[PDB]
Parts: sequence; structure tokens; C-alpha cells
Amino acid sequence: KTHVQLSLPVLQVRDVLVRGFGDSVEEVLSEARQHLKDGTCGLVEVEKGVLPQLEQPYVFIKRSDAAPHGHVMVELVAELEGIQYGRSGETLGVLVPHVGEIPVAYRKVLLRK
Repeated sequence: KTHVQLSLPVLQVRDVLVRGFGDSVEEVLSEARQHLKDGTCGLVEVEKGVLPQLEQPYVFIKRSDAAPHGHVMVELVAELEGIQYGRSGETLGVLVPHVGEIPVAYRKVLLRK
């Protein structure tokens, strides 16, 4: 399928044990896609002071359309030293590995895969 319905656990930034997916734009987009497919991806909601607590390159989920079965359509945009790789809508949050942190909520997304 071109799109996959996912429910992403929303994590508090101070709980996150693994604070990024890797060391290049291409690696983090790769790893984020694999974790999204394997159900091992968390979402951190971006506010003042969140991003400096996480590791670059960042992977964002961004709204790609203006929501089938409650799932907001999103795509992946990566960021390194203030340059973004991809073009999309508003940020729903930053993706991180999920290694068993307790979530505060779930964000239903339809991921363009």
C-alpha cells in the first residue's frame, strides 16, 4: 500500500532513551521508515526547548493534506543544521525510536510510504 494507518505513541522528551535515528539525513529517514513499519517509532510534540534535547539530524512528520478514519495524512521531512530535505505542511512532531517508554497519548497518522 502507498499509505499505512499507524497509531504513534507520544513520548515526553525527558523520557526518551534514544534521541535520534542516526548520523546522516539519508540514515535517519531510512531508520524512521523502518521503525514506522516495525511499530517501534515514537512521536515527540515540538515546543520551546524540545529540539535542543534531541539529536540531529531530526525527522519530522508533517501534515500532507487537509483525515481518513481519524488518521491525519503525513509525510517525513528531515532537518540538519537548519536545512530540510522535503517540503510539506505543519509539523505534528519529531520521530524517535520507541524502546518501551510509557506514552502520554497516541497520534493517529496515515503515512505516505
